[PDB]
Amino acid sequence: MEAAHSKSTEECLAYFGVSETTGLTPDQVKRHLEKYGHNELPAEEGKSLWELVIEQFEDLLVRILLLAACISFVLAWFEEGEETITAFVEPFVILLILIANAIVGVWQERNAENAIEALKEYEPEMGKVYRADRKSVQRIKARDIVPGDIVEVAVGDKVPADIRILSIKSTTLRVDQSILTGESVSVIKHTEPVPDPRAVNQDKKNMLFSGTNIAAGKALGIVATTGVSTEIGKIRDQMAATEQDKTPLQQKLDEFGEQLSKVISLICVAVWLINHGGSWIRGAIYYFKIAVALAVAAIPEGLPAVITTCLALGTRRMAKKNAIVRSLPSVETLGCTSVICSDKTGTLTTNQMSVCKMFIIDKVDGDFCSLNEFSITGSTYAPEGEVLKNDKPIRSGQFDGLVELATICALCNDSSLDFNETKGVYEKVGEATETALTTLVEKMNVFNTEVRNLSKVERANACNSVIRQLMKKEFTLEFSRDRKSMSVYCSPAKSSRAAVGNKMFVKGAPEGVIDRCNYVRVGTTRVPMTGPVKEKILSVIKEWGTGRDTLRCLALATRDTPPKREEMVLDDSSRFMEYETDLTFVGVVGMLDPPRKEVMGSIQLCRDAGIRVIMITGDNKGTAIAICRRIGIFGENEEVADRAYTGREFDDLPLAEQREACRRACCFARVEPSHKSKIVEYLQSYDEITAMTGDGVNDAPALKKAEIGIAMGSGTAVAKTASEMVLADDNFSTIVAAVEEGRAIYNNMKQFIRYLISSNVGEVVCIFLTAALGLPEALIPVQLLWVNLVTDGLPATALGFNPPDLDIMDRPPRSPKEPLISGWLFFRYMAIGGYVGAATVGAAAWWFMYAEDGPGVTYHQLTHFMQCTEDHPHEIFEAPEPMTMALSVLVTIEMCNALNSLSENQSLMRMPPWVNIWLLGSICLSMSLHFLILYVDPLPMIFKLKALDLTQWLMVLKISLPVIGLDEILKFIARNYLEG
Ligand SMILES: Nc1ncnc2c1ncn2[C@@H]1O[C@H](COP(=O)(O)OP(=O)(O)O)[C@@H](O)[C@H]1O
Ligand SMILES: CC(=O)C1=C(O)N2[C@H](C1=O)[C@H]1c3c[nH]c4cccc(c34)C[C@H]1C2(C)C
Ligand SMILES: [Mg+2]
Repeated sequence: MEAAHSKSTEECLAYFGVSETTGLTPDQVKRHLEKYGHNELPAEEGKSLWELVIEQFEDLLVRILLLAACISFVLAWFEEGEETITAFVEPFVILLILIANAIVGVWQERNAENAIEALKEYEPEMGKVYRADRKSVQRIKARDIVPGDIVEVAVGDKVPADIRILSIKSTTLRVDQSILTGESVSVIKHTEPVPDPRAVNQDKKNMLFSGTNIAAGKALGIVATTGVSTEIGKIRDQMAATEQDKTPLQQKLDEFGEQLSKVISLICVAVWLINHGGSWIRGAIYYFKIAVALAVAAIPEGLPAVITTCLALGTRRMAKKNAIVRSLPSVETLGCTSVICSDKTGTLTTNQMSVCKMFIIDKVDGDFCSLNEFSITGSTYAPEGEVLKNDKPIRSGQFDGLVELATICALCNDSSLDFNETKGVYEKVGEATETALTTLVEKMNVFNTEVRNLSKVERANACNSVIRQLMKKEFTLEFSRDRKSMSVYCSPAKSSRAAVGNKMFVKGAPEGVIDRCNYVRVGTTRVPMTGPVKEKILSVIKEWGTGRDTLRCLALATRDTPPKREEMVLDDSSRFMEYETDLTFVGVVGMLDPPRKEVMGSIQLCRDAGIRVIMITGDNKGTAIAICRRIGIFGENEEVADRAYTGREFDDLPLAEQREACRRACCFARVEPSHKSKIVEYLQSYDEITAMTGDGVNDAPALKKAEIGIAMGSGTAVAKTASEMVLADDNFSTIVAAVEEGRAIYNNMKQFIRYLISSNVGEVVCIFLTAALGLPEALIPVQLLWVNLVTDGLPATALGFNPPDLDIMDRPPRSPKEPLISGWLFFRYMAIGGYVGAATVGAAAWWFMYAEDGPGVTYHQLTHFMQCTEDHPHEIFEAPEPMTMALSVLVTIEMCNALNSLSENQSLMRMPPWVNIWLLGSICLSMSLHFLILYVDPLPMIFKLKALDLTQWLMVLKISLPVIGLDEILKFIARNYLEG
């Protein structure tokens, strides 16, 4: 049953043909369970680190490296004999690596818990129903409860399903829908039908939401809906249907993979395009060495390990700045953040609400309507502060009107203060807005109660108490979005001066309350409310709220002559506004919820960063805007008409203009959680990367949709699980900082990503020469693997600690359509790639040509024959020394190219190699490995190498170093004829 809240208590039984006294017949429980299914959320879809591993190997490149491992096998020989121990490394090193590379995409690439699985921590196990086949309250497995059957909930219970309340047996009933909202304070319930068929949950006050807890009382009701069709069940169904897109990195790395696998099979047919006795088998085998060589030459097998290292090093780095980044990759996307929608309370502001202005009527004579208005001092909840009129401390109790102001402030209040012994400071107890009222009536001290001889704890609620002595609070009428007010019934006590009438003390939002006052209290007298009076009262409320004060105002009125105690139906919340009528305006208090000292700047920082900030709120559109200026969302005087909207305004627009309003929008007032999703959606229909804050399962669906969901340290459990980042301190600037860090982590990433790739293009062009010109392969797999995993590995990682630009936040957000290699940068790495493909080929065969200790046969047609079937023009071709000439050339150029990476366009002149202290330190450790694998004998025998002579080390530095020169030329040109 969908619109239960709106049907009568009798209409709900009539719909399920059930008796409140008896309950569901055991037959009905059968038909129903068949019609509506079980009261559960769909079971997990399932995962596992075996099919997760198998999901890595289907990728194109990890299919090629695995193909090369198949060929590395079909090249050696057959099944067992004896030993030439040495051999099977090339096929075992790759398969070793692949397992250790797939695995790194899991147990440090968290892909486990989802906010949808979290929603199985608020669906209960047991629930108490009254069916026909007993007489007692049979407690059953929640999973078997069904739409229609009667249910019992009592204090402490988790509500099992969505339930239209039938009768409240206890005095009152108090639910705790914190899970949904997040606002600790419980809510009163009733049984009258909420007649509006499309009422929001906040207005469904005769309903219990499966997942919620009864925080007091005890009631019975009929199950309206279960399983996926409850309100919490429907949030689950929204997050279920969310297509989670990959990051801008994971996406252009994916089309890099496709381009790389396509280029390999393009060269493996291009080598073919350029290409006595025996048989057909050695010919086939040959081309299969260069294919495998080409395989390892273009794949940067290091990348993953390097990336992960940077990400895991960034996580710990943002955690120090209070930003808890959960999803690993989120650190790169954190850099492209285009827009930020934040909540106001608690993020932009400090939720330390305090009163600091207030007024009552002074005198009214015809048109004369004068106001008597004071100011209060003190930001904290501490009773420490003073009241000043005309900017000069006055004694609050000397003004009759101020007495009433504080009377209502204390009696129409459901909160309090408490002194904390540990922290040594006061604590709020209840609602921040109300507690501020409680602190006010203290500061005021309208009766001059001795309060300086009390102690911290005793004085906190001192004056309040003295006032709770004067009047007795019988019952009270809860606030409701509907009438926007609340009131308490009060009666006299001891030798006072009240009689013939009790009093209702109303306290709500200004517009509402005032429109319900026919009388004004001027002192202790009273006079009829008039236009000129009302217009004053409003004029100032508007001033304070939409001023540079940005105050939230409360009207305070009393019903002097209230209805008889036996005249109000206290269980009909709809009639609460009627009882709150014929009121008398007493005065207005206005309070502040200060914006974080930090945020002002943080906001400016986003201005220069080119990132948009949207503020969601609860303040009225007027004060919503007024806070926006004061934090700098808008200029102090500029236009904003079509820039800020309210809940209903935005709903009154058709989709086209809603979508439109979203790229120019900056502020939303009085919104439903339902909008946050619509807004995220819209923002994306503009290819905008969106950071979005929220808490409560209510906002879980939007924290999933937003590229960056953000929760709060103090936030609800589920809300966190829904987000990708959590502010451990709740600060708005904690977002801003993380976005800059993400900006710096990606900038440094773009570098080492191109570095490790730069090598691969050179490694290939090298093996393309040793095949196109038919020489002996200057470099083999097992060597390259070491270079790409370790040799370039340490420098590439150390390139992640580069100093970030000083204008890093002074440039607009980087697009997701930005390619990491494009323009002049393509020609700069096809030169560097076309230079290494020659330098590793030059200096190596140079050992076959111009060498001293090696067989120097200049132009000995190494191209003509590597068959030696003839031996007419004349195993040293399989010598270790020449391979050691190519390898040492690579390794050294790499370390040079590492230095050529520290910046994109700054000369090594302008950008000194000794800025990145950890890039130098890495090169040092990179070379001490190149030497290690040459004279710790097991190694150079395995790599097929042998230590070069001191004359064989200078040739390298003659043919290597000149790259730093070729590079600089490209830097100062893209600097001076490619700018404008
Ligand atoms: N959709 C709405 N319609 C009317 N009043 C609302 C609505 N949403 C919120 N409010 C009121 O505005 C107040 C301020 O809300 P906000 O500034 O977002 O902080 P919070 O929502 O955490 O209270 C809320 O306490 C609530 O009383
Ligand atoms: C088995 C396993 O998990 C994996 C791997 O073993 N890898 C990556 C990979 O995902 C490969 C890869 C996919 N896409 C790209 C782009 C650029 C570079 C690489 C890759 C390297 C590949 C490798 C071998 C590191
Ligand atoms: Mg909030």
